[PDB]
Amino acid sequence: TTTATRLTGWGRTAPSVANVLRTPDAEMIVKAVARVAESGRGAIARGLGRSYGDNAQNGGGLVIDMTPLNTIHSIDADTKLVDIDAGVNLDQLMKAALPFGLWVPVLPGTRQVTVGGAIACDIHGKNHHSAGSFGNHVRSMDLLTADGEIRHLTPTGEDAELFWATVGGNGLTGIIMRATIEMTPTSTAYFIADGDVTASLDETIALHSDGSEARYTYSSAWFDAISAPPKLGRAAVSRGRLATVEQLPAKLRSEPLKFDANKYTFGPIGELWYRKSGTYRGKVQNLTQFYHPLPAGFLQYQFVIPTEAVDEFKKIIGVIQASGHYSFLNVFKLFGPRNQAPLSFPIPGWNICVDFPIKDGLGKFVSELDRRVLEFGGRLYTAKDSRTTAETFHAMYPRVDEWISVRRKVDPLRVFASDMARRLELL
Ligand SMILES: Cc1cc2nc3c(=O)[nH]c(=O)nc-3n(C[C@H](O)[C@H](O)[C@H](O)COP(=O)(O)OP(=O)(O)OC[C@H]3O[C@@H](n4cnc5c(N)ncnc54)[C@H](O)[C@@H]3O)c2cc1C
Repeated sequence: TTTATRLTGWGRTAPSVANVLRTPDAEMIVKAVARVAESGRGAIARGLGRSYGDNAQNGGGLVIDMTPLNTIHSIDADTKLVDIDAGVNLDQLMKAALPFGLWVPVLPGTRQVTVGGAIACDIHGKNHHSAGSFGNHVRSMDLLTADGEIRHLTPTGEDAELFWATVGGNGLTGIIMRATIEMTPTSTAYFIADGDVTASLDETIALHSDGSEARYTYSSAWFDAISAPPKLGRAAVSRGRLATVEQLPAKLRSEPLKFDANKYTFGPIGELWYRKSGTYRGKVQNLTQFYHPLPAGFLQYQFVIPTEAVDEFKKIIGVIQASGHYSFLNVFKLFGPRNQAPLSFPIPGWNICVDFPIKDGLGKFVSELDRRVLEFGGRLYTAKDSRTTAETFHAMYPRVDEWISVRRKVDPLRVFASDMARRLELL
């Protein structure tokens, strides 16, 4: 039934060997949990393995691969509801949903993530400030718990506490077998985008707190983290909203829902070029153009700093560029309101993802960053993390004790466990 397998997160680091059950048979899954529950080092569900960290592996224990469980059960355009197996991925879901005029309500940077993964990490996207994160759009889920019973959870009424502990719970309340998502109605597969380019960090912040952000449903930015000030924190901002059919050019209006370095570069002329090409209004783009503006030895690092703490945010960015650690691929966004999940990552404030080449001193440098992020009231994302301490984590997520208490009810015997749970002491 199982197979000894060497697993790593997307970051290809911190490997552990587990026994991996891969089956499309939901009853065999129920029975494997029932088995582990009788006996140990517990079990954890795994999706497409896109989380960079250690949350979907379980050294010396059981790992259940959920991807073969990928049935879309129904889609209903009138209710906007979608009933799907947890192994369904968001790209699969997106293609199936389109002909109904339905848009996946939250999309992350890659569509190769399972619904179970999207819920357990409570994922966010370019529309977080207008739409929240993934958990906000789940109307029901079926959770396989430690007792081998399947519980039907909904965001309100009874069992809401377990529901909201599961969202962002990193698989640690049990296995999401199935869920109902409420989709976003759309009449097209396209975006209308405005683009803006700023010349400094001070400007980037300025553009994000002037009010204009309320005019867009989607917003994010490419961020210079390498240049010394003033150029530090300059950005290319891409903001927009889903087009309606009347906004499409003629050629595209018959099929509105279908998805299908020189010598000048670092000089004044390319400064003008980049500025010009990054500044546009009412441009219609497909998903790949708008949302997908696109390995081994890198360290992903993502944090959010509370909105008010803006001077502290500027401080952290300053620390980053003068560190001698250079990140070229940086994504910035202002998050909106948070949800009620205790371990949910997003909070209203300044969010950034960076990507550091693995190098001498980087490990000790990120620990120091951790300290700064913590002190500044912010947190890091478990999906992007493999090396922070339990002490740092628990301070970053003050409702962790609230969460752990919920987990102890539903898993007294510690049937569900992962590398991350042990490292972060969520066990
Ligand atoms: C290139 C890239 C870009 C990304 N961009 C973003 C982004 O913009 N925003 C964002 O929020 N994230 C982003 N991520 C992270 C990704 O969205 C999350 O890590 C997501 O959880 C990955 O889903 P997965 O199916 O691969 O799950 P895995 O990585 O396999 O698992 C992640 C967690 O979900 C749990 N889980 C999986 N299935 C189940 C289940 N059926 N029941 C219970 N628990 C389950 C696992 O136990 C594990 O704890 C990105 C990742 C990559 C590689």
